[PDB]
Amino acid sequence: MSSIQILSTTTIHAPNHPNDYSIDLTPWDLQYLTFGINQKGVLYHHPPNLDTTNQIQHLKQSLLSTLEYFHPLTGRLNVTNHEDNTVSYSVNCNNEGALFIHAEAKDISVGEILESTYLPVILYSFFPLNGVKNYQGTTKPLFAVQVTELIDGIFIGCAINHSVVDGTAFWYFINTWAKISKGISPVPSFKRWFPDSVQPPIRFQFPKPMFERLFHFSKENIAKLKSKANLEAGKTRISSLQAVFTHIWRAIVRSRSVDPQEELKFGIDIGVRPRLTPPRKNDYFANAVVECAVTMKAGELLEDGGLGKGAWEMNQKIALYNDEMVKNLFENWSTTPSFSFLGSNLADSNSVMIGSSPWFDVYGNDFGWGKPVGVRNGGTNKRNWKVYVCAGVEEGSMNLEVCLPYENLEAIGNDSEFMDAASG
Ligand SMILES: [Mg+2]
Ligand SMILES: [Mg+2]
Repeated sequence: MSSIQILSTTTIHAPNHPNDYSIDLTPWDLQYLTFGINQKGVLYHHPPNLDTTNQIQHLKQSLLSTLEYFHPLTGRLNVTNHEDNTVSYSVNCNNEGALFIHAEAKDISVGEILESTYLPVILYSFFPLNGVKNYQGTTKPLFAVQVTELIDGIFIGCAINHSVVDGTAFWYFINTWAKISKGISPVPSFKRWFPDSVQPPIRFQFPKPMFERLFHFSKENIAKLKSKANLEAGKTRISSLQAVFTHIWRAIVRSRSVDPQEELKFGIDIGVRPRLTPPRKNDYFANAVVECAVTMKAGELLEDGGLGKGAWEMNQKIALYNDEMVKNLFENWSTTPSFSFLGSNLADSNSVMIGSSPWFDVYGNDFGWGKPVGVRNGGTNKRNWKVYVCAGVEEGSMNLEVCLPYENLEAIGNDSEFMDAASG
């Protein structure tokens, strides 16, 4: 039986922190107040020859210098009640503190995590601040790192309040922390983007078991799926990612053996950084993401050519999200607030959600002992019928974390059509 023990829990602060100051939140941040905390982690193998002397200490000290540039990670959220029955939220850069947890897991190895068909559930215990919802950030920490020691490696799992960063900002922080630990770079910015049509203090009103399998998509197989989708749909602008999304969508829906006339939903995150008044990079340390939903009937998706039809439907639905579509969602949010909710582990669902991105630099995170051999999103926001996409080790490849009931994943694993362009 895999188990985990906490070796030490300590509070950490940003060094050379100024006086207290506040940061205002956009609806991109506020929409996640009901969501679990954002969680991402990286797995490292320790070959017998590797020298890991002083590792935990160098990881912590390099983390302290990284926090010098990310003051909000040690603050707390600040809710301001309004006599309007409404609320507003800010980030108070407190230097109040973040968590640094040193832990150890027994009877679980790097190799087991890599080779097991289904993720050992103990790995979810590698992430700190589990279960926490993001509105609890007024008193609970906004940031925590857990370094868990395995018999043949370590796992570094982070948790950052999802109303503070999205995944793009999240992996920018990890990238930076790993740069510093290896042996500076431009300075990010937490100042939020506001159109002049909205005054910052935004006010609003408030409110079967899961298995996980990792399916690999080689560079070559992605190009195959991109071609097939464009060919079948008679198009050229169906992206690599849209073709993968539709390929896994077909496998999941096939495994449900549902009715061909069933109305389906496929939810995607739309990075909106290349649509701001001045464009920004992952240097923009905040949320800049909108949720879009692609609709389709099950028979349309599963019929021959449905790879092309589903992908083109994704293509066209995304295309609707230009600068003016996003600007109006932003300003209309106060009026009609939208929130990401968790829900629980349904035995069956017409909706599939996908998150993360293959453009995150997930393997370029050498702390001084090597690049990671694995990447995982945390378990707090994982439910059945959710998928997370990251790049794989191989250049141009992708890995899909697919969270579903055991028998669905088994079916998908036996699906001749799906496994023709996927392994694992
Ligand atoms: Mg836990
Ligand atoms: Mg990449």
